[PDB]
Amino acid sequence: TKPHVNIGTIGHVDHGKTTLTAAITKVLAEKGQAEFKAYDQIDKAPEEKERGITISTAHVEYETENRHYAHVDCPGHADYVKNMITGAAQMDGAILVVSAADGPMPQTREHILLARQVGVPYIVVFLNKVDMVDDEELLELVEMEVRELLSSYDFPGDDIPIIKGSALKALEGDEEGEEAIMKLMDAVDSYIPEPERAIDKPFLMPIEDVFSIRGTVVTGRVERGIVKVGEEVEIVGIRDTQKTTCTGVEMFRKLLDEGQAGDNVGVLLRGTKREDVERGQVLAKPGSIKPHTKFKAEVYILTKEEGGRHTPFFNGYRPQFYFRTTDVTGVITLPEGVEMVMPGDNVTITVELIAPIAMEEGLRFAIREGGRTVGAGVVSEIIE
Ligand SMILES: Nc1nc2c(ncn2[C@@H]2O[C@H](COP(=O)(O)OP(=O)(O)O)[C@@H](O)[C@H]2O)c(=O)[nH]1
Ligand SMILES: [Mg+2]
Repeated sequence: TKPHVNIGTIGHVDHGKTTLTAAITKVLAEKGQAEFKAYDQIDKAPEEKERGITISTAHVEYETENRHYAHVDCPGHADYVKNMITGAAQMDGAILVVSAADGPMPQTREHILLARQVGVPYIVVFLNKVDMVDDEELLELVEMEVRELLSSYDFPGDDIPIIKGSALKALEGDEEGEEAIMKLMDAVDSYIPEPERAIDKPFLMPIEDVFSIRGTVVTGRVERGIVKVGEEVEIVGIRDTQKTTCTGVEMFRKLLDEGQAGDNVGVLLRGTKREDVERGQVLAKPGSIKPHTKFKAEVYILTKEEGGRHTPFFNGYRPQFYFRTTDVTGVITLPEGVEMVMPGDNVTITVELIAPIAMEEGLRFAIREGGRTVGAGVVSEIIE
C-alpha cells in the first residue's frame, strides 16, 4: 500500500549518522510505525561479502504515515564508497548528517561528490549536535557553508531542507529532539521523490545470446520498460545502430505478447541477420539510448584482499571494461593532478573504448584484467 523508498545516512565519521538512524526508528516506533533498533544494534553492522568485496552495512526499515523506507547506514567511509559505486545499496535519496559544532569535514565533501557521481537524486540534511552550539549566529553560518558545499557540486543548496536538532537528545526522550526527528521525516516524505518504476522507463534489454533457427532470436533479461509484439526496436551499439520490429517474445514452452522489466525472454527480430547481432549490444526503444566510446566515470579499485591488483596503475592503463555482457578494451586517463591509483582508492577517470557501447550516465560496469575483476565503476559523464 505505502510506496517504497530507499535512503541512507551519509556524512563524516562521528557526526552522528548511526545515532540519528537509531533515533528515527525510536521516534517512529513510538508512533506505531517501526520496530526500535538501539544504537549498538546498528553500530555493529554485519559484514556482507558480495563478489570478493566485503562491505559492512546496517539495514533498518520503518514507515511514516505516507511511505515505507529502507535505510542503510555504514560504519566506515570505505563502506560508503563501495556501496555507492557498486550499487549494493541504491539510494533514491540521502540524509546528510553534519555536526553543527565541527561543520563540514573531508568525508562530508567526498560523500556529496560521490552522491553526484553515482546519481543520488536528492539530498536532505540533518544538522546535528545543536546542543553543543549556544550561538544562533554560529548555527546559521555553518548551515550557510553546507548549502554552498552542496551547490558547489550542483545540488540545489538553496532549496534543500536542512533540519537542526540533536539526535542524542531525541534518543533520550527529549521533546525538542523528537520534534526535530519528525521535521526531518516530514522533509524526507516531501522532498525526496518516489523512484520511477522500471516498467515505465524506455525499453532496454541487454543481448546475451543470438540464435538463428523463424529467423534471428536474441535472449536476455529485459532491464526496463516493455517490448510488445509488433513494436520497433533499435540494436545498439558496437556497430552502426539499426532498426527492426519485434515479431515474437517467448520463454520455455510459452509464447508471449510482451516482455517487461525483469523477464528472461527470447525476442524474435524481423529480417535481422544473425551475423549483424552479437552479445554486448542491447535492444532498446528507438532514440532512447546512443552508442559511445568515451566517457568519465567514478571507479573503486579493489584491494588485494578483495581479489584485485596489488600494485598501482598509471596514466594510460589499458584494461577491459565489462558492460552488461562482454568486455571492451579501453584506455584510462587520470585527473589533472592525479599520478597513480592505489588498490582500494576511488577516483574519477576518463576512458576511451576501442568499440562503441550503448551508454548513459548511471550505467555501471566492471574493470577486468586477465579475466579478473579489478575495479567497479559508474558512468558519470558522456563525452562525444
Ligand atoms: N552531544 C551530542 N553528541 C552526539 C549527538 N549525536 C551523536 N553524538 C555522539 O557522537 C559520537 C559518534 O556518533 P555516531 O552516531 O556513532 O557517529 P557516526 O560515525 O556518524 O555513526 C557518539 O559518542 C555519540 O554519542 C548529538 O546530537 N549531540
Ligand atoms: Mg556510524
